[PDB]
Amino acid sequence: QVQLQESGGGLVQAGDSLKLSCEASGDSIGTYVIGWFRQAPGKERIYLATIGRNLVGPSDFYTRYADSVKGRFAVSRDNAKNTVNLQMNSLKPEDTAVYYCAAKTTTWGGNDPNNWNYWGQGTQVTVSS
Repeated sequence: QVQLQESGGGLVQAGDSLKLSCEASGDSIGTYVIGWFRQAPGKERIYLATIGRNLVGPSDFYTRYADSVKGRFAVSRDNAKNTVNLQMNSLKPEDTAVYYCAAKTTTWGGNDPNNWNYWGQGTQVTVSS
């Protein structure tokens, strides 16, 4: 149903911000719940954030964040550009990882990388100091 491709990764310095994009092709990203995950070189793939497809207010879609990033990361939705973004602020070396976005069609499962329908290729983010 959807193809996802992340982009925006690169080498950044600690303390900087980076904005990642998860662009869909083949379908509209507007009817899929989108989630962000990242995986450090030898660690397990961990959940970062999810953004619903339903408006909660005029300009805000439902949104959830994992404890390790709540307050520093912000996920946003642009259906018009078939893109969901992940704004990452005050980066630390511990944020170095390959970042992935995934898509599912239900609200359930919650925060496990186990039950997502479609996955991106991953984009590398390296935070040095």
